[PDB]
Amino acid sequence: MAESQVERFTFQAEINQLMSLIINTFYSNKEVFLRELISNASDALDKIRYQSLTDASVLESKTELEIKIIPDKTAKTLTLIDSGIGMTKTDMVKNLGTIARSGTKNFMEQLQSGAADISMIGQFGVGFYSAYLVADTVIVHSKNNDDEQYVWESSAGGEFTIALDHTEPLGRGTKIVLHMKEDQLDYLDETKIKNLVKKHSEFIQYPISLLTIK
Ligand SMILES: [Mg+2]
Repeated sequence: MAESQVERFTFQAEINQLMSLIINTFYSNKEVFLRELISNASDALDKIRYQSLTDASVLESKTELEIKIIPDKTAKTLTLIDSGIGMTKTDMVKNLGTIARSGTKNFMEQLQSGAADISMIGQFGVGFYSAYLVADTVIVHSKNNDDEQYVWESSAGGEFTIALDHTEPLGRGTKIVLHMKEDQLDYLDETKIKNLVKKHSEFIQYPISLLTIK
């Protein structure tokens, strides 16, 4: 019998409102979700790479600096794995929903008015939540050199959980798994996702591997 300690957290009020707005509103073009996944991976890779310039030992946990993208139609998931800096448990708590972001209120105001559209979400410091444009549930597995591997999960509804993760060790970095909404499954089509990755990785300075499940 397996045992797991799970901790529940509540999203900061405006983040919760943003998630509701992202989930319960129609958006014609949701491609920004992929831009934001890749950008977060690139930022995490930069962070560990620059740390390695001043402390080479930080790469011992995983020498490669790369991104892997895995569309899986049977599972109805899109997965993106980076070997960036990773998040400790408290990093997840602080960065993935409990702490207010300066731009959340202003973004929602500009969405409501028409001053901004959904593609601009990254400019407002809340890009991560774009995953909920296309996914019902988001699962974030992460391993930072300073902590054990943890998994964050949320289907929105105002809460998320974090638990120790005993699934496939990452060595270092982050694996984000999007459980795709029925009406967004086209994003798992081989040519569609290949093109989207090309389009949204033009200036990315790390190798990307894109799988297709036969
Ligand atoms: Mg980001």
